[PDB]
Amino acid sequence: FKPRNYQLELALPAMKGKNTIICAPTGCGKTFVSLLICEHHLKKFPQGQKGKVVFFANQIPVYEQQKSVFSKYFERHGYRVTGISGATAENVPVEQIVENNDIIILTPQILVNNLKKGTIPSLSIFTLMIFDECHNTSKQHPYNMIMFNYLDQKLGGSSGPLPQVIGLTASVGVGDAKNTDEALDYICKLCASLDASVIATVKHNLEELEQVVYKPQKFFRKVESRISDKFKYIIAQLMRDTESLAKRICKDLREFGTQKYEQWIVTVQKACMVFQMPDKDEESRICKALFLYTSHLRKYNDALIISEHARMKDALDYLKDFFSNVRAAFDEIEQDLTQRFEEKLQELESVSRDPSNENPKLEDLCFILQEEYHLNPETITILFVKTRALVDALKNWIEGNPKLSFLKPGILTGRDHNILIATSVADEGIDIAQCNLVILYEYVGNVIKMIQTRGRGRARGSKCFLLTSNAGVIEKEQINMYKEKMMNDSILRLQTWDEAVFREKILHIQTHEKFIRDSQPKPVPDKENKKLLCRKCKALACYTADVRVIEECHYTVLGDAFKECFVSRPHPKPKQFSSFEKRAKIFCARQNCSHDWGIHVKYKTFEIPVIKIESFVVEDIATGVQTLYSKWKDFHFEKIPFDPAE
Amino acid sequence: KPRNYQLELALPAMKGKNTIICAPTGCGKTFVSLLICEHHLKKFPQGQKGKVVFFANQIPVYEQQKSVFSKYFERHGYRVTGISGATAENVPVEQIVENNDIIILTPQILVNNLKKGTIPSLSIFTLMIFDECHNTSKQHPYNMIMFNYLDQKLGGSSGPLPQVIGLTASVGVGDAKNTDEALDYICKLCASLDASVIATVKHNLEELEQVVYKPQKFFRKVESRIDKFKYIIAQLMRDTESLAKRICREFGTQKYEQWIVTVQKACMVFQMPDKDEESRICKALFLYTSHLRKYNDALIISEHARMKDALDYLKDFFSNVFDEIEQDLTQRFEEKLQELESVSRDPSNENPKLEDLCFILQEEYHLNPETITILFVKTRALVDALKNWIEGNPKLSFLKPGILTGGDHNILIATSVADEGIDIAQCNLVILYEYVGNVIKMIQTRGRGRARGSKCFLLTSNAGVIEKEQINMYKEKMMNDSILRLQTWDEAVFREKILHIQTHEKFIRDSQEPKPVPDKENKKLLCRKCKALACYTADVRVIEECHYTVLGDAFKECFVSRPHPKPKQFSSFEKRAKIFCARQNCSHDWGIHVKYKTFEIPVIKIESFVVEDIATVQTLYSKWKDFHFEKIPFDPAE
Amino acid sequence: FKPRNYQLELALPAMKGKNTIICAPTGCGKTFVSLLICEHHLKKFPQGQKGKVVFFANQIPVYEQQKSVFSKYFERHGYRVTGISGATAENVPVEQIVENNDIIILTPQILVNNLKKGTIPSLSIFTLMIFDECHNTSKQHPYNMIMFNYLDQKLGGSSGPLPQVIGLTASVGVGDAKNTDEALDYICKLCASLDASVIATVKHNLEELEQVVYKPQKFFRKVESRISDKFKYIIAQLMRDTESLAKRICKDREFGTQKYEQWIVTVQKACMVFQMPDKDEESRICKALFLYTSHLRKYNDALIISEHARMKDALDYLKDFFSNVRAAGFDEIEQDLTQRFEEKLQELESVSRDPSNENPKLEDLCFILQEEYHLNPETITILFVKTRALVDALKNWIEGNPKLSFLKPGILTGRGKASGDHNILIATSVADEGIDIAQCNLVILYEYVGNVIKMIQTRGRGRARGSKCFLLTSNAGVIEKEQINMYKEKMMNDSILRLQTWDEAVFREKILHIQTHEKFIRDSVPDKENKKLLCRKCKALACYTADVRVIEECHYTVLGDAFKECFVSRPHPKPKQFSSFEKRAKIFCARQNCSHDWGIHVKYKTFEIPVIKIESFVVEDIATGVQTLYSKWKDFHFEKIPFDPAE
RNA sequence: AAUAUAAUAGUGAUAUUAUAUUC
RNA sequence: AAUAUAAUAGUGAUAUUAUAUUC
Ligand SMILES: *O[C@H]1[C@@H](O)[C@H](n2cnc3c(=O)[nH]c(N)nc32)O[C@@H]1COP(=O)(O)OP(=O)(O)OP(=O)(O)O
Ligand SMILES: *O[C@H]1[C@@H](O)[C@H](n2cnc3c(=O)[nH]c(N)nc32)O[C@@H]1COP(=O)(O)OP(=O)(O)OP(=O)(O)O
Ligand SMILES: [Mg+2]
Ligand SMILES: [Mg+2]
Ligand SMILES: [Mg+2]
Ligand SMILES: [Mg+2]
Ligand SMILES: [Zn+2]
Ligand SMILES: [Zn+2]
Ligand SMILES: [Zn+2]
Repeated sequence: FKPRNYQLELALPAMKGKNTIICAPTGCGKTFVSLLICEHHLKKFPQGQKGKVVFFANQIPVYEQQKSVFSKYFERHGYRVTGISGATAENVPVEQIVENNDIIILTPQILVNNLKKGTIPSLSIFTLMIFDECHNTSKQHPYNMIMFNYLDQKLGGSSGPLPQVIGLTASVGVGDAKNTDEALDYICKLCASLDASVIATVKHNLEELEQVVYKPQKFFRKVESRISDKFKYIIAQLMRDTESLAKRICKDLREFGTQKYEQWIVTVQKACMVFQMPDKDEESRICKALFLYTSHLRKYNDALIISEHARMKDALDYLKDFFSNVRAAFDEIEQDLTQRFEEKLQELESVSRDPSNENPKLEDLCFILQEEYHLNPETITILFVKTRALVDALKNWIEGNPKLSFLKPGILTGRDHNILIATSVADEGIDIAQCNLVILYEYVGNVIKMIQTRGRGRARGSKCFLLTSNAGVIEKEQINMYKEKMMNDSILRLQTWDEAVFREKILHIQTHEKFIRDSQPKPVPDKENKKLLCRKCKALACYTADVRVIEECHYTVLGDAFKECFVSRPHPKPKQFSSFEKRAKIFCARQNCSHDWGIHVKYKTFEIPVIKIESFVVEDIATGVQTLYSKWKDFHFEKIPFDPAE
Repeated sequence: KPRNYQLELALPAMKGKNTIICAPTGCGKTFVSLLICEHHLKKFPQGQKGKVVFFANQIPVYEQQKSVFSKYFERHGYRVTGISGATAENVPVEQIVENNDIIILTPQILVNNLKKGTIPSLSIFTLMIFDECHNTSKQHPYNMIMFNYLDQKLGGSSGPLPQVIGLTASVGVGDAKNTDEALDYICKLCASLDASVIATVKHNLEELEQVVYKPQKFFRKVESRIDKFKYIIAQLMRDTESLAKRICREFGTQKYEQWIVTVQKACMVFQMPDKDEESRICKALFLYTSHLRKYNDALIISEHARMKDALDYLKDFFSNVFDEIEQDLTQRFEEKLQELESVSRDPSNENPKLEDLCFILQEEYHLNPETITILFVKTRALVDALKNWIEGNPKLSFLKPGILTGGDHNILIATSVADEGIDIAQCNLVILYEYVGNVIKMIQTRGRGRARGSKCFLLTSNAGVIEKEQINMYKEKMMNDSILRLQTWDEAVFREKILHIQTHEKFIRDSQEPKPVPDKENKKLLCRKCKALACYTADVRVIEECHYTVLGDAFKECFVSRPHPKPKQFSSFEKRAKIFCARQNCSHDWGIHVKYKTFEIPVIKIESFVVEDIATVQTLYSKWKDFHFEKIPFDPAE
Repeated sequence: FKPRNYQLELALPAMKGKNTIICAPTGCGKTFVSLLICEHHLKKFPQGQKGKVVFFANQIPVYEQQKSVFSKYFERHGYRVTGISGATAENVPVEQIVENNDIIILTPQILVNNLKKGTIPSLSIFTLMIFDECHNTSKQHPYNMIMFNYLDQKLGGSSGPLPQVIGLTASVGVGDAKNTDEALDYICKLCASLDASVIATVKHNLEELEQVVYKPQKFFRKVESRISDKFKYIIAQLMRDTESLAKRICKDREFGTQKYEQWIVTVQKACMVFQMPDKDEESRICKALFLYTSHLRKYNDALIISEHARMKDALDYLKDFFSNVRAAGFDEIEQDLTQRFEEKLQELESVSRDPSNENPKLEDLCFILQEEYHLNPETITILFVKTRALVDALKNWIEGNPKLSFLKPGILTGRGKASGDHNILIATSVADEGIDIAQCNLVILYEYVGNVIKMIQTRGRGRARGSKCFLLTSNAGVIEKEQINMYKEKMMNDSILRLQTWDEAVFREKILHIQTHEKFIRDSVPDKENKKLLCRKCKALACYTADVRVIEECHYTVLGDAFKECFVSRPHPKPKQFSSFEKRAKIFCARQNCSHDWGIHVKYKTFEIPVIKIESFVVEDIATGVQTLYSKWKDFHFEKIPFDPAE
């Protein structure tokens, strides 16, 4: 092929064998850079020797793409390309697969798990490592675990040969740094994490690069929240009523429609779970009632937020679908609350259909769309929003707007079209259709994602609007821009340093961090038998004596006493994780409780339930004390390993 | 030598089309003008010759352009001349224009000469070039010239008209809230210059982008200081207001400034059967409102700068004054005095804005010690304030500040610069301190940042300023898109629309033209401060329809002459002295003393006088044009 | 994914575990059929068992395509996909690579070689085999070798489990059959070769299939040969004068035909064995004769080229030839011949610059292109010709023609010795279906003679409704060949539809019979005295058979520093790595700038060694003196000493 | 080096050339 | 003396102030 000069320039520090973090704008063709570095690396070895390259892709789509491209590129040169992902990782000779292939594409967790398991004895088997989106190397992220192994081998007493390390990123990030010095420290710490002595950027060839990747012009639209809202009043009345019904069965202990009230109502929901009675099949009644109350309050709050960021109709549809899910499941207070909702449904719908009441944010958004599509009818737009509810909401709003009829919206979420509505995309991901219009709707993110989003605006004349009713959002974007300045300046300063000095600084950052990392014990396990009841209906589910732990992670149940406590519905999203294969979802079997207990999976020969401690209440039969645990790791008792021999 | 995009910009003009040339500041528009003029002059046959006039709105640009054109076209058979305010008097401008091929002018010369009748028609020029043509609008001299032009075009004069070439970095969208309105405004501007073509760099854009780089803009939002100082001055405002209230909407805002000015007006129109008693009731209220005003300004300065700057402002004010109620006011000021001073030097209380500014300067100069910085502030008071602040800050010791108002210097503090102006030594750092301006000035300030890597910060605690700047950016988008649309139109249809707009505007312009009958009742001018008898309206003679003088030995009594702080020669006059009231150290500013021809005469402004009259009452007039009486022409015979 | 009904219909017999030959039109999307069959095959097994699929792609582009598609598709299902091609086949644990992967894409030669070595012990390791373009399974083709192994295991007493066999083709072919019954025999024999009991075709869903793949209309253009050859009139004089020069030294049929080519080749081979007591004189006259016959051959080629194309193209062919000759060096004979050619050059270029002489075939072709592009300017054309010389010829003819200016020609050939802007693609031929290229709504066959299979396969370029295919020829036989090929297609479809009606059991019995018969048929002294290897051109001593060593029972090298003085070398124009060898340079005869091609120079393991072909040499027995010529090293019979690194 | 297809010569095993592919 | 820009007040013409320029 025909590489651009800045690509050769970026690859040059790596082709000289130096561990290198390559920092270049999104969409500059880093793929061919990787191909160049890899080709040169593999061809440099004499006849009696051969190298082994490992490419780390953090996402399955990137995994498949890179595997495909590398395979098509290097097959002719006599280099075997393969890959190992979560799907193909089980019951396979991973060591042999690594050994028998020259280029191997991995998702990092495979290498982490296989290093920890011992199947891959050392990283010395690889002569080269490439980290895609290498800014992810930090904290507990798998990249950083791999690099922990690397640095432990390097700084350790007996150290074999180590692979060259090449990172790839659009932005290294400054962290929380408030000034260029702190930024410099963050960047140096990142370089220390990847053992990189060189940061490669485009300097000599800048004009060529700027003819390829163009920087989109960014505008900030500051609008105001709706002052016309009568919907919030009614829904607030409902919230007060339900609060009173919760205040009926309890005694005592800030604003409606905010995050703070969400925290409050969640914590309260937790509080109602620890309350106990001496006659406890009234507990099944009371705590279930309180659970339903707090849940409905939560949903109402969510509706208020949705109405704040979108149409009132979207909030009413949210609630309607919610109460639709309440039915087709005949509860208790549920019919009561449903009726109470239908009381105000007519008034609410009367308010939602009033054109005078419409959201000014959507008005301004519609304005932007209208103008830009009037000037350029061929415009491809991408619209980022915070939550999936907003995705569906703006989908329906665009489809239901006569003004926007020129739009043909589409959906992009987690787990033909003019405009694509999405939540967020981790890092760069696979290149999609170029968008000359990017709209950030109440969006807040870091500097890295800011720089990465520009990659959708690569063409000249691309535009990016940030639309919000909050000033904090805007100034967050601005401090992110300043952060970008600090980043570039700190990098430019580092590049002026002597390579040896930087190597040593990196060395002591590594050594210090390793001392700290080795400095960081074993908690005393309690053998007292507990009871696991339901967080909703407080019904007896398990005893901790019946609970076994599989692979130091998952928890299952043995006794047949549990088989009468649960029902099962076919899993909405069946998938196989590790050695487990998801089959069904598990719910409480008592009196339509239908609380989510966990999943039902196929493990080897056995088919067993797996439960989450997040879904249950802990009962100490000795002290009668009830407590709540978020993660199984925070629950300290005696966990008996799963034994197939029983 | 020529860069392609300059040829591209000059092409529509070279084809004889009236053209608005729109390109980024500092792309070398001068050579574009040179190309256009050269081709225009050399295109004529043997029996004919061209005459080009170049309008520069500012004297530095005037001199620069005159010099460059002179050096360039002397080689060829074309004579280059120029006429500015200094050389415009007692010279046959008609012959000067007639005897030269290229004439560089400040627009007021051509306006005045068109009215005077010395230049009968614009038909004498075959080419006109407006520098910073975005200024052609409203009552600006450019627009006056173009009013003459359009008056000839739409009329039955049927004389030949000059090709019109405008030059600007931004045409502006005006007040437009959307792309359609922007399109309307731009079409009206094209109509004002009678231009059928907007020339911008398109084919060669990538060549233009390696010359002029767009500096990165950051926005710094801080918070206001949290203020015992303000709390102290508040009572001075209150009790001074009580002193005013004894003889007869909050503090620190320009609203209160409006308030105090329009209080002072009413204090000037108060009247009484006696004479003396009002003289110093009005003197008292005058000084009360004045000192109140100065206190207000002091609070504002304390908000935008150090407390020491405000204290120095007040101290200088009280130093410039004396008596008795000045002694009272001063004494009351000396009571708080210190607690002012003691609060001021408390490091605790420092302005966060200045802290953030100092941070910015610190970082940028730490990374690049060779940095050149330019700092824009709203008022001269802030210029001096930040001057002393920079020179008085240990952290800023690397800074060697300088002053630019209306190497040896690392940072240059300025107020504002009209349009692009003459080229300066360019700053890789531009800081806008509480700056609010339009889209045009925004684009023009980029000219200081042409080098790659230049940065521009906008520092404010107001947060409405930020919104203003960003909607200005959106305005730029609207501008470029509207232009991009106009460029796609068919030229004929566009010329038709332009014609319609021209006729429309001329109809409205002719619709607005009054002239009330002059009141012959003899009037009386009093000093606005001390209400002293100053003049009779029958002593006032008018010189050249503009300047008003006074006769009689009686008026020579009433005013004192002091040498002018800034002597300057305007028109046929010469500023020498300054005129003040002679009463009881009132010394209100009445006007100036000038030398006109062989005469030494006083010139007064109606703005400093109040018009009382005998039969009936008083009124105030800001300008002489608003004051209607019988105005007797100045006769050299006394 | 949303599979079409006929794809499920085609995949259904295979999903039932039946060995199946899948016969469907080219471009119906057979890849999805393969994906369905493989997915079902892999997901059918219980927990304690797992399947292993092997896919056979005959060409590297298809190899990479299929590997990519299968990898992208089956990764999410938990099945590892890999491949082994010629490039990656060396110095790798093939057995482990096969064992550790669920789906393996392979070029058949890899499997044949690995079975022959014994690295892969049995075909029992695969539960499913898929042959792409399975009509190639016959004779000595690698597919058929694999199936020889398969059937040897089936008919033997090994009693090991065998994989399900699924073939894929657009046409099974009738072979040489003159009638339907014989066609039935051929098809049955093919089914016996693939051990297939079922032939799957689209029947119920045909109405759906015909809305995807459309049959292009075929037109037959029969034109006239050019009426008068001035060019051949004068060049027959150069052939006559050259064979008269040959007629001086000899002491011992139509021009412009293949008969003359055969004759001049046999003559050239006859001149190499002539011997004299004086060996240097012998070398002189043998070089002379070789050169004469060579120039004769080139002239003949020119005649043919100008028969099928412009006379300018033939003239330029000869000019290119003599350019190369001039580049070779100054030989007395070559200088002479070139001189006599240059004498007639003026007259010649005089005769092809005339517009009057343009051949009727190119005129008719020009008419076709003109009309079709007049009706549809967006037309994409593909032009098939027999030889690469004609590819260059028509390539230059198109852009050298003012009327054809709307055409943007392109070149498609082999490697060896709509939205884009190429409107027309000139090509020689493409093996089987190959990777799908841009759809051509115009297909021009210029003097093309194929078989029924290639005819059916070329329709895949015409899938769109309204596609057209012209057959333009002056021979008048070609028409008949294509027609009888159409009849062959009818015979094929009819015989297939007849076979589908049989009871499957009976068919299995007939198949077993044929297989056993074929196995019965299939199961049915070297000279030790030294020989000399002489140059076929200059008769110079190159090697002795005692110095020749045989590597891997295939390639032949030479030992000793003596041979290093007999040849020169220049870097290989097309460097290529075959097997364990890496091509470096070409070796030529070093004596008096003979420059005859002896072979190649390669890197084998640690060694840098020459490899020679017996085709370029003459074998002289030291004892008898008798000189002989040999086809390939296989037919040369002497005791061949294996290459020993320790020697 | 092997393989396939096509034309030509031969009754045919084959042979020559052309074309393509693979190792 | 004229003019332009910006902020504030007014629904607007305008008005005040700030800044800059020109004759
Ligand atoms: O005898 C042959 C053979 O030993 C060796 N050879 C050349 N190419 C190959 C190949 O692709 N595969 C195998 N197994 N063996 C090969 O070369 C000898 C003959 O040399 P050539 O002059 O014919 O080879 P060359 O490269 O010059 O021509 P070509 O291979 O392009 O056709
Ligand atoms: O009414 C004005 C006018 O008659 C005269 N005047 C002063 N400067 C100019 C000038 O630049 N151009 C013209 N045409 N006329 C001028 O003075 C009268 C007002 O006197 P001021 O006190 O306001 O002017 P002064 O010089 O004292 O102050 P400043 O103008 O520099 O700020
Ligand atoms: Mg990169
Ligand atoms: Mg090697
Ligand atoms: Mg992890
Ligand atoms: Mg202006
Ligand atoms: Zn329950
Ligand atoms: Zn006075
Ligand atoms: Zn030789």
